[PDB]
Amino acid sequence: SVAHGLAWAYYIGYLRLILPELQARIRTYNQHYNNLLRGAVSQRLYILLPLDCGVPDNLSMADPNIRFLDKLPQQTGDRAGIKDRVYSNSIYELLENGQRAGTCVLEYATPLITLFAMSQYSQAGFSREDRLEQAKLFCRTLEDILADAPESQNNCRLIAYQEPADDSSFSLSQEVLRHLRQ
Amino acid sequence: SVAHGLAWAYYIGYLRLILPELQARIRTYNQHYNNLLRGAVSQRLYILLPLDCGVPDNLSMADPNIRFLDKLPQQTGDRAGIKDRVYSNSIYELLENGQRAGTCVLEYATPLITLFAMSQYSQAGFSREDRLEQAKLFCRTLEDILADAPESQNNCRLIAYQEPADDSSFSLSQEVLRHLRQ
Ligand SMILES: Cc1ccc2c(=O)c3cccc(CC(=O)O)c3oc2c1C
Ligand SMILES: Cc1ccc2c(=O)c3cccc(CC(=O)O)c3oc2c1C
Repeated sequence: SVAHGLAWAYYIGYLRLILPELQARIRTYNQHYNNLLRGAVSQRLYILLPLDCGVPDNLSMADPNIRFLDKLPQQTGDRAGIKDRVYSNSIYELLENGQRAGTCVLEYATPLITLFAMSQYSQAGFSREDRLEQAKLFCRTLEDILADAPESQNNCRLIAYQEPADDSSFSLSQEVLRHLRQ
Repeated sequence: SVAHGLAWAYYIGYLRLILPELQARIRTYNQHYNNLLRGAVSQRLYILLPLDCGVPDNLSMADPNIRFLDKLPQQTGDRAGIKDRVYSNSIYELLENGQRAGTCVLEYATPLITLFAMSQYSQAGFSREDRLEQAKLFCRTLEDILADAPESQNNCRLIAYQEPADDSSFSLSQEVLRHLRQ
């Protein structure tokens, strides 16, 4: 199953590399730049999983109530496949009624980019119906991996959502805040 | 299947992003740094695909005849999923009979790390046998993707090989040299 393999890949090649040092990076950020931020960023990593697999090039553009505010201090890879590689993470502002309502580290789950591209490419042999099914199966698989993984205990949060195609009322901002507020 | 999704993820999440600008970066390096080099590093990215899925932490240690030379001046991602990740690429010299026989930018295919880890974890439900099967499938699928891909025409070489299991009449540098020699 492609989702099975992608979920494992996203854990083995990203999450288990980034999550162990995340809180420290955040705790650190909250010290050096507390006077600049005048706030605290939350300590979990929030992973957006849109099941329609639409991943915009700039999160800061997908909802106008989500603005980029800063990057986290960098981490350098000292491990197979990422030796001397530089990872950063972005911090975002969440707006409600034009005002900051929360601050968090936010990103889209990259394998969704792959699911979407496989549905667009002939050579992948992968239909739109294949895509939504595999996206749900990806999210369930990743949940199971995380629920029992040494690195992902209490520092990661999966935000899965399906855009009702009927209206444009849906708010990514509100969705994130729903999870945020606890 | 796992390998099929992984080859696509690897193309979509890495190769399509690093290949287009690779050839410019190597020509830049060839021209700017000709005094040091007294040679030309070759123009393609060479991708080690050990079928046993053994990826070391340190490439340079794998073979006494593969030696670190330099880093390629970097490239910062400017697309969906990769704003400001900094990729590091290394140039290596290949020795034959104690003498420099070639110079190329070399790395291991990261999804092999995932196939290996999947065969270690019981939750992934993946046997050692599945692993070899998927490794071959991964290489063949990646081949077919690259053959048709516009952004990866004449700038990429897959080096797939099988180490004799325990005895070690294997030279990684000979494997790389054999491909490089065209
Ligand atoms: C831009 C992009 C697109 C797709 C993937 C991906 O499918 C994928 C699947 C498994 C693991 C990774 C690694 C990562 O997210 O850094 C992946 O990265 C991708 C990236 C970085
Ligand atoms: C350390 C490590 C391990 C496994 C993968 C991976 O399976 C994988 C699968 C698809 C795409 C990527 C992205 C990349 O190679 O940068 C992947 O990256 C991995 C990395 C970076």
